[PDB]
Amino acid sequence: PQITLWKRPLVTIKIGGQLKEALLDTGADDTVIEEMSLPGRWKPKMIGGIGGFIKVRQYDQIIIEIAGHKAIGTVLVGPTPVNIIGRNLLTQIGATLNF
Amino acid sequence: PQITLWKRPLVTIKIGGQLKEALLDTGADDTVIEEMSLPGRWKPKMIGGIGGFIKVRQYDQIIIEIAGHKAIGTVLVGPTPVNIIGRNLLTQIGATLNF
Ligand SMILES: CCC[C@@]1(CCc2ccccc2)CC(O)=C([C@H](CC)c2cccc(NS(=O)(=O)c3ccc(C(F)(F)F)cn3)c2)C(=O)O1
Ligand SMILES: [Cl-]
Ligand SMILES: [Cl-]
Ligand SMILES: [Cl-]
Ligand code: NA
Repeated sequence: PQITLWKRPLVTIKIGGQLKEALLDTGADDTVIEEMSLPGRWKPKMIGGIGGFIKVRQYDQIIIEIAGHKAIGTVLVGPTPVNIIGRNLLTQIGATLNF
Repeated sequence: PQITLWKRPLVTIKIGGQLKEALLDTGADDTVIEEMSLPGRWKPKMIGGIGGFIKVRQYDQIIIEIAGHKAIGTVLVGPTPVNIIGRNLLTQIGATLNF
């Protein structure tokens, strides 16, 4: 689609068998999801943004469906105030900024 | 332009006659830039990001060039890891997210 930015660019995702709402965020290096269980191994990570840093769990090789488009990559899980799809997965669905 | 997301979407902005680098961030409602002098009065605001909330100074009706496009709108000044152009000015420059 072509998404205008008059409102927050929220889309439905599917991750870990669960349907969720998430924010498409061109400013985020990484994808970070509110607390949930994911299979496989993880390791701890600290990531920074406005407000400072949070500790998250880093799960690699996780498949997510974003607005109908399948991608795989690293997903971080931790106390983010909103689910965020960042550049590591936006590239895989061919997202661009256009003006 | 069409900007892909394999790297951070950094562009040149001009504010107050000074060139700066800023991040185009579709996950940001607002534009927040690092400490600098702006003209006029300011109002208080608190904004949230992934690490919690920060206090900023809100300046309205500020002239700012973004990647060669003119905008005139609200700029928040406060502690921020990078200068962020959010949706309030991305809409002024006609930006959309496409996939
Ligand atoms: C101005 C607030 C912006 C935002 C708002 C989130 C939000 C939305 C709705 C409701 C509540 C909150 C969105 C955003 O991109 C970030 C930052 C980047 C500026 C962010 C988001 C996601 C992950 C990170 N960490 S990171 O390691 O992937 C990373 C670190 C640094 C930068 C850098 F470019 F900003 F420097 C980009 N990415 C940061 C953030 O902290 O909050
Ligand atoms: Cl769960
Ligand atoms: Cl990845
Ligand atoms: Cl504005
Ligand atoms: Na894994």
